[PDB]
Parts: sequence; structure tokens; C-alpha cells
Amino acid sequence: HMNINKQSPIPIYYQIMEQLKTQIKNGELQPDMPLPSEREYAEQFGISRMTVRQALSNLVNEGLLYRLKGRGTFVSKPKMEQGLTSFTEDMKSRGMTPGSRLIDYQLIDSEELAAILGCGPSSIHKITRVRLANDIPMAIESSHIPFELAGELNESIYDHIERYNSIPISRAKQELEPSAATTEEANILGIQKGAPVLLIKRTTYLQNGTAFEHAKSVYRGDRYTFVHYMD
Amino acid sequence: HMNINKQSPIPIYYQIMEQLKTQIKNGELQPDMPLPSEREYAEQFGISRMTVRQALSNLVNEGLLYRLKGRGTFVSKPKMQGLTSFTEDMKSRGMTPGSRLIDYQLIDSTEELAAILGCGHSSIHKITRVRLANDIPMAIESSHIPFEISRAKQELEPSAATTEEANILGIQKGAPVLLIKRTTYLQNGTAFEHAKSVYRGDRYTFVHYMDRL
DNA sequence: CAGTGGTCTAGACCACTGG
DNA sequence: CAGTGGTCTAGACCACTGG
Repeated sequence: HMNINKQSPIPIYYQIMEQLKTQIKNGELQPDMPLPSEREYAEQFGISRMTVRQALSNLVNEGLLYRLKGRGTFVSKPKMEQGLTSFTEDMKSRGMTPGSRLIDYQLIDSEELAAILGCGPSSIHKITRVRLANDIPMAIESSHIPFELAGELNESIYDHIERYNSIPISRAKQELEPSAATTEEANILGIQKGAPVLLIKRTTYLQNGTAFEHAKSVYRGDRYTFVHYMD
Repeated sequence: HMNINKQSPIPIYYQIMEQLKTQIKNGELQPDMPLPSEREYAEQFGISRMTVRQALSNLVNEGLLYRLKGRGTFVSKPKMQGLTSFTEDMKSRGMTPGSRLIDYQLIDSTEELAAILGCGHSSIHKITRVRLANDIPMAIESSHIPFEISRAKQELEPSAATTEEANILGIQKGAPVLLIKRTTYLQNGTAFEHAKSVYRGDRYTFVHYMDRL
């Protein structure tokens, strides 16, 4: 039971997206069942087929619908989410309360390797946090960021990056590698020395196709498994 | 320079997509230098604005270009992979993959295994290969299929080598290994292969790319 | 067959951007 | 200001599925 206002400042395709999205969650529409036609939709609202099509085409492009030559447009088979996740979002996803304990900060310059994150010789933020879940330490996170891409700040946080620049967030590159806990890794995380940890190098790009952050993290092997989902 | 076949059975946006893709890889077009206007493209080829826009839109959707309201459409710099087997994963690393079978079986279905995919307690293939890279042991892989493309689910977990694990791979016992459970589903929405692998920590790092908005 | 998505056209106004 | 992507319209032919 759908409603579209051509007069609204909110684009018509978006109105059609946002509402259908809920008609699916609410299961008012059922998977492996066709929707009204592109042409039928276009009439019911008194808009152009292509304007129907832009919303539908976006939803299919997001996996919520699918198409069959000569038959129609169909709703889909539900999904789960994790791409592009931070620790806080990774935890809320596992039903846990994310936490943060700052343990180190510095401003240091740069070897050639730090320059490899698309250096703009420059001054860098180096925040070393301890990541927690239900107040249990889960990981140690060393985050690397330039002043040529963030300047300075007093944080009290993802959006600052897209805010300080033209560009939004896009794609990310994670490198995982297994290790045994060093005595300081072990100490902080509260595990035995030599205990299995997971070393994650996450470098993150703008839609610029430019990276802003390179993060070396250490994750406890006992309480954390990396879950991933591709294609 | 760029060429459009309006009569051809391959659509015009796809023609535009494909060529542009190479002008970007080849660097004929430069990152952070804008493309010709949407309107400029439409004239230069003598086609409609919107069908140019379908090509670009698709490319921007693939991470290869980005748009700036009021300014234009710009290129992005980064490199390519995606969708992994052991063997494509190695070729990607400049290496020649190999396989040595060390076990094969058909066993009953236990419920935990059975919970993935359908019915169980039903005939399951269990192939255990030792995976090779330029003739080095890299992993020990126990792959599971019932005998009865799309999405994949990988779970990584770090560990220390058990003594037989160490044995095969030719590494010290207790050495850092990487435990990967790779479940892959068909377009059916039904699971196809469940693989429990063990990877040496010394010579292997897991690499992975993410998208979202 | 009448219906459907996939593609395509030749125009239109808007909000936004930079100089 | 003039240019750009963002949106929209009212038509069109096609190749394809089903009864």
C-alpha cells in the first residue's frame, strides 16, 4: 500500500525505494513473488516508467529484488550484512556492547612504508586504543591518520573523514595473519603469552580511490572469529 | 577514438563501459582529472545523455569512477581479487598451485554439519587434500560435499599447530596457523561446499576487499 | 497473444558548484 | 554566471516468457 508525492522535495524514486524496503521487512511482500509491473507502477502513481525503474533498478542492485526476462520483477530471499565494518558496528552485530579505552596518542612523521598509505613527508595522528566487548578487552588497535587528511581534533567516530574532505568512504583492504601473543599483547588483552591472536592490517580508501587510514590491530583468538561473506 | 555501434546486439552503454574501463587501466585517462561532460559524451557519440549516464553510473557503481555534484565525473586510482579458490588465490600471488590427495571418504551426516545445507542425522564427500604452492605445503584442506557463482562465507580463527598439522606442512608444532571455514552457497540459496582448512602463518596472509555505503 | 524487462531517445527543470 | 550531475517525462522497439 504505497504512497508517492511528485510535489514533495524528496525524489520520487527514493520515496518508492524507502517504502518498498519496509514492505519487504514487514513481509507484506513475499519472496519469489512478482511485483506490479514497471508499467503498472508508472501508471498507479502517474509517473514515468523510467522513474519506477530507477527505484527498482536500485533495489535489485542491492539484492532486495530480482528480474526475469519476460516475466517480471520479484522480491528476494533474505540476506545478512557482514562489508566495511568498524569494531563498534561489528560488535552491535554480534549482540554486544562496544567499548573504548584510549591508551596512547602521538604525533609522528614519515619511514617510506608509512608513506605507502598515499602520503600527501607529513605529520600523522597515531591513536592506540583498546577495543572492548561487554568490557572485556577483545582487541588492540593502532590507528594511523595524516593532518593532510584530518588536520587536528579533540575526539570525545567515522564521519569526520568524509566531513573534512569532499569524498565519502567506499572500499577497504584487510590483511589477516595469525600470531602468538607477545607479553605486552598478552598482558593488555588478559591472555596467556603465546596465546593465538589474529593480526589485522586494515587500510581504508576514499571514493577518491585515496586511502586515509592504515590500521594494525591485534585480536584475541579465543573470543573472536572473523566472519566475512563475499559475493 | 572511441567507437559506437548503434546496430550491434551488444548495447551502447556496455560498449561505452568496456572501452572506458581500458582507458582507465591504460591510464589514457588520469585519476583526479574529470571525464568529458555527460553532455559532451552524448554529442561526441551522437547518442542520448541518459544512455551515457547508464554506462558511467554502472562504472561508479563498480568503484572505478566517482561523481561530484556540480563539478563532474572523476576517475579513481586503486587496483584489482574477489571470489577465491586455493588455486586462483595462488595464481593471483604469482604462484603455481598444486594438490596432493592424502585422504578421501564418505561418512554419515552429523547434525552440526547437517545443519548447514539439507537433511542429515545424507551421503557426504570428504576430500582432504594438502594444498601446494610451487610445491610447498601451504594448507591442509578437508572439503565437504553431498553429491545430491553466487555467495560465500569465510570464518577465520587463529591457532597453534597440532602435531600432525605441523607434520604435514613441515612446520614446528605450536606454530601460528590460520583456521579457515569456507562455506559457499549456490544461486539456489543452497550451500555447495564446506571446507575446513589449516594455513601456515609463516608463508600465508589472508587478503580481502570490502564495499558498502 | 498481450505482458514483461532491457534498452534507447530528445527534450526538460532543479540544486549545486566554481570563478 | 555558465556548467555539471540529479532527476524526470512520454513516448519507442526489442527479445523474451507464458497460456
